[PDB]
Amino acid sequence: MNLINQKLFDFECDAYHDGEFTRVSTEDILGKWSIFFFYPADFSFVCPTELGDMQEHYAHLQELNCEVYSVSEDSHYVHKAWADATETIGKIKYPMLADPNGQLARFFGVLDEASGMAYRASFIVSPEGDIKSYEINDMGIGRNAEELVRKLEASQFVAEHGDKVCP
Amino acid sequence: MNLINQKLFDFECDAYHDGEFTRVSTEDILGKWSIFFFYPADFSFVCPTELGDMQEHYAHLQELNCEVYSVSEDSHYVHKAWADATETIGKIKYPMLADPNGQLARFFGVLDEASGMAYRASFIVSPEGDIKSYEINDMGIGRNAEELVRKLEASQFVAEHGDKVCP
Amino acid sequence: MNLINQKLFDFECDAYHDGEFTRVSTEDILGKWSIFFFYPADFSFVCPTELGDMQEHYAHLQELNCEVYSVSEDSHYVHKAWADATETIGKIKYPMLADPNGQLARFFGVLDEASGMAYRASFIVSPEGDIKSYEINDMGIGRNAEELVRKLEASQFVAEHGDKVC
Amino acid sequence: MNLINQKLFDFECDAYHDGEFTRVSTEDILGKWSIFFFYPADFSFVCPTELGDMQEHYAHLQELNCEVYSVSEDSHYVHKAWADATETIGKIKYPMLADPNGQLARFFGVLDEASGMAYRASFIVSPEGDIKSYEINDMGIGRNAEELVRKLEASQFVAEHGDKVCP
Amino acid sequence: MNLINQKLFDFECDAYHDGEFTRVSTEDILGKWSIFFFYPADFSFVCPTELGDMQEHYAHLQELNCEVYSVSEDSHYVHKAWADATETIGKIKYPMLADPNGQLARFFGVLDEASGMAYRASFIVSPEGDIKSYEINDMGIGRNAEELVRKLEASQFVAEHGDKVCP
Amino acid sequence: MNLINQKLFDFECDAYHDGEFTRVSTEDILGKWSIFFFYPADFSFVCPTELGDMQEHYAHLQELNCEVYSVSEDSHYVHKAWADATETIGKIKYPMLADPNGQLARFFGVLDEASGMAYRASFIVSPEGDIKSYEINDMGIGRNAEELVRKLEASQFVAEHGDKV
Amino acid sequence: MNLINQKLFDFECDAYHDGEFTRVSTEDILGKWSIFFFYPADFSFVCPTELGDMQEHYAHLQELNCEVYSVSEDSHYVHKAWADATETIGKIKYPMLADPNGQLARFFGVLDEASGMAYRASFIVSPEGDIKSYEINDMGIGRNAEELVRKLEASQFVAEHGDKV
Amino acid sequence: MNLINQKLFDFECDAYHDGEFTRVSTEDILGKWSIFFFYPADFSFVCPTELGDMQEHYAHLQELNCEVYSVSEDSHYVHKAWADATETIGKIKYPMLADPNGQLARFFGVLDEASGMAYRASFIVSPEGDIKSYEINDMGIGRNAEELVRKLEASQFVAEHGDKVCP
Amino acid sequence: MNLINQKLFDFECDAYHDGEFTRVSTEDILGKWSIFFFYPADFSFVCPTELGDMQEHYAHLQELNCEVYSVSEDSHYVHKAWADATETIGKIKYPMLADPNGQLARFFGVLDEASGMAYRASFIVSPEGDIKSYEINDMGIGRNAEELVRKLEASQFVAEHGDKVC
Amino acid sequence: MNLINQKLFDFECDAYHDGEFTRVSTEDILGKWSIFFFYPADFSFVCPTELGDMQEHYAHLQELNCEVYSVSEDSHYVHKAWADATETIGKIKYPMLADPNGQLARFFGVLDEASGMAYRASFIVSPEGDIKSYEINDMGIGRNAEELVRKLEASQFVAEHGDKVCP
Repeated sequence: MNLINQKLFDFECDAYHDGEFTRVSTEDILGKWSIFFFYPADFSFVCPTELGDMQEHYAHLQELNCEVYSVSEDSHYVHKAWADATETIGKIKYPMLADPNGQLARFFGVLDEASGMAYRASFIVSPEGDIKSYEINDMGIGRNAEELVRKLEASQFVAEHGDKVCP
Repeated sequence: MNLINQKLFDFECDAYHDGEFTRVSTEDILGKWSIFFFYPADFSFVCPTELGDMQEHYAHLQELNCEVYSVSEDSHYVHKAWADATETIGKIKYPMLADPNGQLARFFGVLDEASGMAYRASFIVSPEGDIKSYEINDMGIGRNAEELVRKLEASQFVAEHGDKVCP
Repeated sequence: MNLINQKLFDFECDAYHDGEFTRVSTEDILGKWSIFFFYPADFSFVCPTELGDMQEHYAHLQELNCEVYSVSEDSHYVHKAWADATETIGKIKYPMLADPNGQLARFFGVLDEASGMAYRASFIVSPEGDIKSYEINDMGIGRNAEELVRKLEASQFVAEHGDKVC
Repeated sequence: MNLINQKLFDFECDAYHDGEFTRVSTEDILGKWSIFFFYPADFSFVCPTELGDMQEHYAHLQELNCEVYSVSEDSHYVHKAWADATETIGKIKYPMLADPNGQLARFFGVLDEASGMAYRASFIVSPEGDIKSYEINDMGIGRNAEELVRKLEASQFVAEHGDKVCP
Repeated sequence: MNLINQKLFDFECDAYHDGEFTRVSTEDILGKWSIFFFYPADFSFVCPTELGDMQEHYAHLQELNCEVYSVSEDSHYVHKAWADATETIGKIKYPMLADPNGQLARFFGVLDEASGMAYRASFIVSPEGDIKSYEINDMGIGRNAEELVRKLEASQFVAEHGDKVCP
Repeated sequence: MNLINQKLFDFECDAYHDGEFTRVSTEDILGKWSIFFFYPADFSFVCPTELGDMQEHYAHLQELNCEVYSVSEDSHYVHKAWADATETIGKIKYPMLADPNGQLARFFGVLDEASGMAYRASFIVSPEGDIKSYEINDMGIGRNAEELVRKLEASQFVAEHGDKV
Repeated sequence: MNLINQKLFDFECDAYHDGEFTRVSTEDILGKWSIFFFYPADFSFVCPTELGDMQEHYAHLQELNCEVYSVSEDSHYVHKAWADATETIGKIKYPMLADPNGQLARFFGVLDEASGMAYRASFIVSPEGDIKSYEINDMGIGRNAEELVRKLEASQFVAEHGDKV
Repeated sequence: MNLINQKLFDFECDAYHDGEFTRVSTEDILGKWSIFFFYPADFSFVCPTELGDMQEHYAHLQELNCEVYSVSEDSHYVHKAWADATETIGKIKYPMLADPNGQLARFFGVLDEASGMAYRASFIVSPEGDIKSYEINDMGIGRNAEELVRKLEASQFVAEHGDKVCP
Repeated sequence: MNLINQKLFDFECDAYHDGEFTRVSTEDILGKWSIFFFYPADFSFVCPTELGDMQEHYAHLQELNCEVYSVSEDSHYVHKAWADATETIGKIKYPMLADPNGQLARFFGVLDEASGMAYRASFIVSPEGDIKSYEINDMGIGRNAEELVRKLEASQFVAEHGDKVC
Repeated sequence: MNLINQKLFDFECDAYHDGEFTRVSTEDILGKWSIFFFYPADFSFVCPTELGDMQEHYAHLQELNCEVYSVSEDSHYVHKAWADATETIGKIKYPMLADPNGQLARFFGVLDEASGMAYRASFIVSPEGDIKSYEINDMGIGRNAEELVRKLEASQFVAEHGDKVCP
């Protein structure tokens, strides 16, 4: 009942990336580290703050050879309008994945079947596609981007050196 | 494999109606005739024209004791923004049902599991909750509101008089 | 649950077509646009007007490269008799499929098991056999032949200009 | 795999009887002897001399307390038109049952699934409902009405004669 | 439920034929037309007029290239003894198949499991082995040998000029 | 699958008994010792010898409070015919049960499915319905009535005498 | 469940045979007529009489090309002990098969699950392995060796003489 | 797989006890401590020193309120004969349970299905019927009666002062 | 697949708590906020710092009406020994649950069957027993006790002001 | 339901052996006699005199070509700490296997699922891998190392002596 050391399934979906639409697949994720950033709904109040704080640390994540994929059950059409409507989302340089069919949310197991929306979940995945650490929060419980960056550095530190030791 | 004379299941969902949110359920539909108007996606190009033409005939449908429920796999949050963004949607006086979990689309059987979006489907339902006639079109094949009004009048004509005859 | 982008199954079928019996199969239907016009029963009062309306629009559908196939649970024998009895049916030029098996009605999912008669349903099908746009009416609710033509014109337009790119 | 001494299932069907449509059920059939006369198709290029032959002896069967029920997969609508077209069926006085849903044909096990038409089958049923003797022929192999009358007369002969019948 | 156009299964069985015992198989039946004449019991208090009546028409059935096969759940020992006891059975020239294991009666669906005896049934079968027409009568309801000949002639003339009646 | 100390199942069947047809049921058999004497077919060569040899010991079996029931897959009509056609069979006084539906043969597990004929099997059964001792022989292997009478006496002796050495 | 004309299954087992232990298998039994003589328990009262009565007819059975195999759920160790403890059992010359695992009793369907003891059952088996004729008796019902010898002679007579009347 | 703290199933069986036959049941075993001493065969060429050795310690086991139950797949007839043949078995005063039906051996899981004999196994059981400790040895691997007594004393002193070692 | 808004199952459990053995059950856990702090193994180098960090924040979590429950697959005997051996563990005031059954690890879905050891996971649970917010780290990736406190503070805030109405 | 003459399944586990961690597998175990010594828990308030008693006789077992493998559900980490804490385990020279995932305990069927701890169980296994004799005790019922040595000595005695052993 956990996804630690589980490979990403084969998938393809629409995305929104720097003012235009693209098609992201499993092949595009391999090679770099990756953070899947699930969130409940577009045109919401709490979500923009979480996405906006992930943008601030996106350059630092880029520096650590890590891509960011924000995921919602909204379509790629809706993401574009959300970027136009709110300046916080317009500042987002990372790719915003669309998941209307729910393949991702169901694979990662973060879909609320009643609401039809993804939980506030985050997943750190290695370049080989293995899930290394993750977090699930219920709606209303906001996240901390700094901690999410720390986990990635911590996991990269263990990936490079086989035998970790305390100071 | 058809829904003629099938009762509506018990359900409850969020809606967008005259600039504010409400909760529509199966009880709210009973008593009047009803047209469920499924469409693929908000912030789209073809959809507004179909919804805008349903608005033009909404007063005439109101006159025939019939409510209109537009359905999409988008959230009620997204419908509000779509009304603000585009004047055609802002003119819509009828309730726009949200179906992110897909309960409606799956019940009526109009969900494309690949796309995660509803087909261009329309359903005419009697006041007792029985499905009387319906239409499913694939994406890109637009609808005609006039024909959809004709079917409702035609079905109401048969509902009132038990033995129909040709001229 | 819906039938969109489902291909026609393999089937053979007896039909009355323009004063003569023939055998239609899936191969004869493929290669050109198809309209499947289901209707409840021969020798009824409400059916003739629908089938007649399609014949008025049939020559136009021939130009649009589309064949019409009327279908009901009656035998082919009954179609010939119905054509001889009434002028409306007698002028029908398109083929009249017979489905006493219910194989078509059941495939299209449009049979009323209680009555053993098909609903007033219309299916638009592409040359590849893919079901593209349809409607299902209860008994008593008639159809509008002009709408079928507009839907076929519309669904053809999309097929030419892939996925509504215009 | 035979129906001897099997009671009729409770059913209801439309019928053309004496220039008018009437519903027939087991209630109506029970209490009197009954012949169920199945045949392939109305408006057949094959001459319906079988139905005519049953009419010739129908008065005989009336006086033996036996009603005749012809059955095919055609509708009651098709029966009426057949009577109006040909004099042979026009003179039919016994009820003509319609079995478009296969209800009766399937119960008796006389439906050819491939053509959707009943075989040339005759069943003699008692007032109590028990099937006493029957006959099943392929399409093209015609029947003899006088033979059916003989079987009825014979089955009645035994029906009365309980005692001193190889007890 | 319906044995029309069903091929004869593979079997062998004992039989009494014109004073001696033989072994009849499915192979021996194919090539000519065949009438399977089932009956309930040898040494029956009910005089076997049915069997004697078939004998009167046997010479005629031979000229129509058809063999007669009487069938009963009695043994072949009993068939011979029954012929030696009564003239009617002593004049029988067609083979009398014994079915103590019930393989024929069960295949044709004519066995009464309670009594362990065959119903008064008659099956007409083609040279290819296809069952073309049949009748099943309750115990005590006699048959008409003439009518079986009529059915065979009808079946044969349809076989001679099949699928070409009224161009 | 030894079938010993299994109770006789509930049934009814037709029989030919001393120039008359009768309906024998389980309740008629119960209350007294019984021997079910299965045989393959009426109007055969070996069967009458065996059945005749049982009739010679029938009066003794009756004195020992035991009834005989001969059983085959032939009907009761055939039993009557075989009785007044053959002298040996006409002399028999015990009930000749018919088993055309094969209920007795199947329950005793003595039916040859190929033939649809019972094997040459003899079953001793107590008054309580309990199957006590039996034999099953192939076709062509004749039986000995004396031996069967001996086995009844042994069964009855054991029934009465408990704690015997 | 009549078991006639069923072939003997493939097995091996221990046995005590004339003052010595042996391993008997199916292949040793095949090629000649055989009688499997089941009995409930060693060191009992009725069993030795029956086994002794078989030894009196063993030389004849041997002349008729038939071997006897007595069988019980007792081990081969117990057979040896019973042989040199009892005079009747010491005199026996045929193989005494042991069936502690119950494979023979279960296959012949002759095991009483309550006791874990075989019934008094005798099975005649042809050289080809085919079970031809048998009897199954309850505990306390003794057998007759003469009758069993007669049934062998009958079985052998039928085997040779085809189309006999 | 593990019989620790499993209650004795309900059973009755024959047994040899000090010159006479008795009937031992589960009821008779409860109330006192119990040792079930399984062994492969009576009249074994392997001298039954194991059984004789248990007898030497029997008087001691009686004073510890424990009964000894030797178990074997041999009958009770054989138990008596084996006692009359050899002094070691003739000096046995504890009951010798016969298990020809294998119910005990199968329950304890000690039967060798191939040979049909019990392994050299010993089970210690409480007055409540709970299996407290046991051993299972292959054929040819002998046992030590002293060590079984040690196990019982250990089990009893734990039972006397249970769940209160080192407060 | 996730465990959000799933109630604690009924269970009993041995624990070492502040220099003494006790028996914790579901009833003792309910009625106040719970943090379940899973960790791989006693007598390891990476675990002490995490458990020690929680003890530093434990008094603050007591004020917030939240109890901490450390869990691993070790026995209760091993927890006492680990407390005696190292000072970091010796100062632990919160109860240390033992899970040699794996009943907790399996319920929380956080056991590594290969190693038979729990992942570095933290579960926040409400007084009603509903799981509210959690995280699952692979072996080797440590945690931040401050974040757990912020999440508990955050999840409590929502619980007071129903469904984020502020 | 017993393990006599069952081969060890192929496995691998961590172990504390002679002041260091080493992996152990069937490869390492095969080729020599083996004793698997299961015990409930490290750091038990119960004195581990059993492990000490095995060490006292370990040199004896070394010279009989037999390695000792102690097993519990504790980790290898816990074994090392137990050796550093108490002198009794500090003197242990034989390998101490760790079974935190229950792999070994479940195979031998000696795991108490309710406590998650192995019973006081001892298994004697041959160089070929076959389990020759074993012992299972409840918690609290202690063992005797000298008895285990005796069983090994006995099982080896038979192992060599193939011929003239009740063949």
